[PDB]
Amino acid sequence: FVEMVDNLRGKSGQGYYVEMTVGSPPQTLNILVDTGSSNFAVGAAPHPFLHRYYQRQLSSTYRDLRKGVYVPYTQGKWEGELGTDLVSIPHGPNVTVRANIAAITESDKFFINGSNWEGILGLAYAEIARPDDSLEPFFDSLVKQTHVPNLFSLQLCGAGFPLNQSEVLASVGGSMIIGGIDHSLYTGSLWYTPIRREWYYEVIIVRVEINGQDLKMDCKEYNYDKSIVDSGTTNLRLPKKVFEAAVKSIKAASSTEKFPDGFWLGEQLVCWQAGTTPWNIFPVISLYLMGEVTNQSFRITILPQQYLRPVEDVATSQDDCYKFAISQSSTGTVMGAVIMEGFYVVFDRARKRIGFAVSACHVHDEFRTAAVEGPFVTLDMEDCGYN
Amino acid sequence: FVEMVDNLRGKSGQGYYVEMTVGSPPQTLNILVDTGSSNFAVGAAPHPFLHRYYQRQLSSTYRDLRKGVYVPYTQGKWEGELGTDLVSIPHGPNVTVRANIAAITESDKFFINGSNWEGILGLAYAEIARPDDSLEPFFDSLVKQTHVPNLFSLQLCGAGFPLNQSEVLASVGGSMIIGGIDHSLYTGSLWYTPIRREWYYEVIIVRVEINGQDLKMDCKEYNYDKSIVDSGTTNLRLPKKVFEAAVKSIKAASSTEKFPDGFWLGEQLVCWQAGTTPWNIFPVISLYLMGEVTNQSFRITILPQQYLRPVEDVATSQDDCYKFAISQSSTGTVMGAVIMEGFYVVFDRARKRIGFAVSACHVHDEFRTAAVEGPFVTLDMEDCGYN
Ligand SMILES: CCCCN(CCCC)C(=O)n1cc(C(=O)N[C@@H](Cc2ccccc2)[C@H](O)CNCc2cccc(OC)c2)c2ccccc21
Ligand SMILES: CCCCN(CCCC)C(=O)n1cc(C(=O)N[C@@H](Cc2ccccc2)[C@H](O)CNCc2cccc(OC)c2)c2ccccc21
Repeated sequence: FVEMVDNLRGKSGQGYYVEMTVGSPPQTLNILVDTGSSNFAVGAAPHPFLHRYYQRQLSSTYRDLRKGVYVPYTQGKWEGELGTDLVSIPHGPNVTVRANIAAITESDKFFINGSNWEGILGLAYAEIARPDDSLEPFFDSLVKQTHVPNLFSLQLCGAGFPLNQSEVLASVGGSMIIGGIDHSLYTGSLWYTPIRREWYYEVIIVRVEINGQDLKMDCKEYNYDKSIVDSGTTNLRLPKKVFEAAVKSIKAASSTEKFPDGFWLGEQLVCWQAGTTPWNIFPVISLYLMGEVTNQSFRITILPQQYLRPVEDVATSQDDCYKFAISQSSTGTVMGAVIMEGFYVVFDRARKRIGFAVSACHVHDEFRTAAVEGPFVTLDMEDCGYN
Repeated sequence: FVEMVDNLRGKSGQGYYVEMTVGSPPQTLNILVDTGSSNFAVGAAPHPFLHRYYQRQLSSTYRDLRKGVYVPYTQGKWEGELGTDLVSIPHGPNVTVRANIAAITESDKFFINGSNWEGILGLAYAEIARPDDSLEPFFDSLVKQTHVPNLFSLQLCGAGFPLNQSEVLASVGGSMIIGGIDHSLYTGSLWYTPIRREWYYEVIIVRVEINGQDLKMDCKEYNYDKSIVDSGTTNLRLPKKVFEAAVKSIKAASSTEKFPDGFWLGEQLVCWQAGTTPWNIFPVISLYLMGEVTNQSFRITILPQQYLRPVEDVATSQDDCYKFAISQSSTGTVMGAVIMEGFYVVFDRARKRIGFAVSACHVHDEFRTAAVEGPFVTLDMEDCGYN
């Protein structure tokens, strides 16, 4: 799938996007890849943060569905006007699809200045599409209309350091492989966890460790009220009780150096003299995921190089600065971009499962690496899902 | 080397021993395998803790050297009379060696009640032999007088639970392979560290981690005043300053449970309800060793299953009990039997190097194993050796 390798750009703090064309003649637009939603939507009117937008009047193939749409996310919201049009992915499969598009006319805290994207590709299922599940999501339209296999995979590549505006524009941010799996994008074995339900890409976490030490909570707490894989969110997000336990444990493991509460709240930077970030004092985090095989599970292990998010030192120093990229959630677990950056993630819709492998572009040091390991057969399991 | 596999019995707390015969006709004795000394010595007079001893007057091949010898160890001492005799290892190479033998006539806190051994095989070099370096150690005599390659390897197998008298006699304690390497005794790769100087089996430790966290001391402190591989000592022994830093870090990592001072002093047991030992709260310990290749190193990693030594309860019960098998040293680092139990150790005298690989018989759990891993290149390791 060489043609699709390196087709993504961006970073965890602002999102990863793919180039698309909409309309006739083709209007080129950069589109955020979002596994956490199901609407395909584009800026359709001038906006301070957009350098371009969808011009419906200029497309001969535009079809007006004569219907409004409102989409509130956990963060940000927009409203628009529904329609269909011809859509392609220049560095995806050689196909053109007629797909639903929400033309965004109003928005609040949705578009991000300097992110270089103008729309969003919701890759999850119809169940969570707005206004309702009759609005067929882009990926469903793609599979139905073409011969593309019903799956995709994502390699999100974090740099491990801050990238400026021109650097983000000039670098490869990863790969979206539409209709397949590329073996150059990972190392070792691909382990699969079942998609619990086809709405979000929902999964079940059966155990959590901090440096090998069991959080020791009822596994239901890890999936309260769901656990999702979500490329349109920066952080790992955890239910209140899990978050407090994880933070307490991470503070304890890294207790040789003390940090502001603002840091653990994910808002304040911590900085170290150039090169001196003490990675070794911060623990690894293992999330155990339900296996395909009964009574079986595997684990994914992430480093502080994943959960400490590199940010710019704007001061007159050469310091290396980071934000704590774990946050509290009131809507269940969210495995956001900083986690996905550790792994090659296969969204095997056909077989209703999600694959994880160590990413060929994950950030690490010579002492530790991210890992995907199994099987584990002694885990108290079965009822870890929430109802 | 099928004939030599499973030729050891014993336990870390009392020592691992091999069967030998001395004299003509052969007198069968059990002999402690000791990489930490260089004198071959046997009980040669009645002692409360010996069920058998060397009777020189019944050996037609006995030669009396008319010279006394006194050997003080870190713990225990003995005095005896020097001579030579024919020696064999029934479950070793098919050879007969004429070797020096100290006939022990007086001892103090050396022989161990219920250990089932009656002498000691010092496997280290002449430099540390008593009365002096002209008393050729057994292994040297073996190599000189036979075609046996100048190499031996040890797999010490800890049970992971306590062994009563009956069990330890009926249980296999591991393997001493004389003249080679058995590939069935380890998994993964064998990694080699240089023998710094042929006296003890002296090595150089460049870095110490507790759960991936650097102890952060100058590497000289790890090797003050030497670091040795020593099967004739139960515990990992550490220089005062390293021991204090290690214990503080082990305490911190395991702080969810609190233990008496006497536990950390290695003096008193801690007990848990049967099967509930919380392995996961205790950290792993990695020791990085100097590689053969310049500015390159590797690491060996042990579990609490190695550094917590299983012991019988003082008030017999079904509880699982352990002592902390790490002690303070004033004579440098000692990699004792509890460390060696994690690994297949190759004493490659011919190439002046020691090989480590994960032991096929090491105690672990479903979540963690002992490891031998490398290479590592970012480590500053210049004056790590002490002079
Ligand atoms: C790409 C990373 C950019 C950084 N960013 C935005 C800026 C924050 C200052 C950020 O990290 N966050 C992005 C969040 C978020 O809500 N993202 C949604 C998509 C999106 C992408 C880009 C911008 C806005 C939104 C996603 O679809 C929700 N999935 C579950 C869901 C929930 C409800 C309805 C629904 O369906 C209609 C699906 C978010 C949440 C909490 C904290 C930080 C968050
Ligand atoms: C299998 C161990 C059973 C338990 N045991 C004994 C009972 C403790 C109360 C125990 O753990 N310890 C055994 C120690 C020890 O000194 N062992 C020597 C051999 C031996 C085997 C069996 C019995 C006694 C002795 C070894 O040769 C020293 N090497 C360096 C060295 C030093 C000096 C001279 C020298 O050469 C002339 C070599 C020891 C030391 C400190 C703590 C615990 C120790």
